[PDB]
Amino acid sequence: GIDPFTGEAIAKFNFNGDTQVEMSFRKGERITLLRQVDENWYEGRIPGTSRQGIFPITYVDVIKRPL
Repeated sequence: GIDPFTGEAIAKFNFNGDTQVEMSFRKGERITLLRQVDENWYEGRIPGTSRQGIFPITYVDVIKRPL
């Protein structure tokens, strides 16, 4: 995201979020990484949209980690 403390990732694969906290996306989307919340999950959002939530790290190519 524009805040340099946030990170950036590109989705490698489609991700369907099954629960209300998850954020679905398709392969190729750019995602702002807000925080790595455990060994397998990020919290993130897609700027320009209201889309926000958690997703698994295995679905994205992390370009820049949050600070």
